Amino acid sequence: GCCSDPRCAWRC
Repeated sequence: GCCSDPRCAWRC
């Protein structure tokens, strides 16, 4: 899930 990617950590 996106939250592992710090470039996808937003809202996560």
